[PDB]
Amino acid sequence: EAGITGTWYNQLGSTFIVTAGADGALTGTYESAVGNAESRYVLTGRYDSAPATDGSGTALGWTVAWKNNYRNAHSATTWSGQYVGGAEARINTQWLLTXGTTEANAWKSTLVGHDTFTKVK
Amino acid sequence: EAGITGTWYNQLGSTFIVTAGADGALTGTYESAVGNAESRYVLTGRYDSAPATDGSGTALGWTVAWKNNYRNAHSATTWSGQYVGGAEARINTQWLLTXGTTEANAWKSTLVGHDTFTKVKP
Ligand SMILES: O=C(O)CCCC[C@@H]1SC[C@@H]2NC(=O)N[C@@H]21
Ligand SMILES: O=C(O)CCCC[C@@H]1SC[C@@H]2NC(=O)N[C@@H]21
Repeated sequence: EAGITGTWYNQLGSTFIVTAGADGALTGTYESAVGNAESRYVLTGRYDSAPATDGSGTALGWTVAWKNNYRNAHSATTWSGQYVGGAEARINTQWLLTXGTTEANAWKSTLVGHDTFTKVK
Repeated sequence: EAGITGTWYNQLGSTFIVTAGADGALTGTYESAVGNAESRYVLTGRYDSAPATDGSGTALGWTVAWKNNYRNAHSATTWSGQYVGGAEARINTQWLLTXGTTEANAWKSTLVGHDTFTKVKP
């Protein structure tokens, strides 16, 4: 899926590089502009490979665990969202970032936010 | 890693079958007991393959897009959470289910909830 496949940036200046496979897979790398992160992290996810043709977005999501060969934040973010095609293509998401915690600190394990991604072209 | 790998069930009786690669990959299938869903769906995700040394949980997350050979709900769920090992291992998660919508209806595109998984068969 050519629509989704490519390089994307969000409002924070973070970079998402993705390939959308015919079987519904998302694969690529994510670089965050912020937080306890440096360089590129592996991402994996899924997308609706037979969307409605109806002026609806394409549902998708992906996960980054924030461990690479440079740093380990002991945390993972999932972005859940939809892809909106056309000339000014966007991925509108909400996200959940969970950090590994003790049982006593589990109530404060999870941040929530929203990122909007613009495709670079 | 052996602890996350296995067959889990949540409070709804959904079945989450997963394998944790040495490297950080999660790969498996998900069968939901509820919603616009039947049979198994492909899932992939990631987890911290070197968790902290202080008895913290293991951060992890995965996605399912709700299309398989039977059905397509035009929606995707991501679970974000942590694995907590020991005697009664648990994966405690919060999730976001986004349905494809018009931009008009984008405000009402995303459900949020919370699932807890154990390896006890319903
Ligand atoms: O600090 C961490 O634990 C890891 C980096 C987190 C960066 C987050 S993920 C959601 C939000 N979107 C971004 O592009 N960066 C932040
Ligand atoms: O109805 C849909 O669009 C697809 C199925 C959604 C099932 C959800 S995912 C979150 C929650 N946890 C489950 O095990 N089932 C529901």
